[PDB]
Amino acid sequence: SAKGRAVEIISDIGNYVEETGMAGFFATIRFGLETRYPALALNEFQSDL
RNA sequence: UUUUUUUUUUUUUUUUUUUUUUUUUUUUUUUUUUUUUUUUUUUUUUUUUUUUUUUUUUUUUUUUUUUUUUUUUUUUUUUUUUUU
Repeated sequence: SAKGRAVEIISDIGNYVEETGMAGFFATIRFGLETRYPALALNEFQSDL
């Protein structure tokens, strides 16, 4: 549907609001899991994976 | 969050050549001449029964062992702090 000025501002703010308070998990995903490093498969990370 | 750039400027008709000139009948050879019946051998002559052996004599029950003896709850950690 069409978005008014208030709704557009609210959605733009919610862009920042999303995934708040969970920086540890998403940082773990993005950095440790993605960006595949030869040090990942090291037999002390399999349970964490 | 965002901070640049993002019209155009040339060329682009044509000019040659492009009929033909030779040759292109024929001339040999092309019947036949030998040989072509037959003459040996071609029955048979040994051997060809048989002569051993062929029952049996051992052994053949059994003698062990065969319950059990431990251990077997628990004692950590486990929200969040950036940017966008």
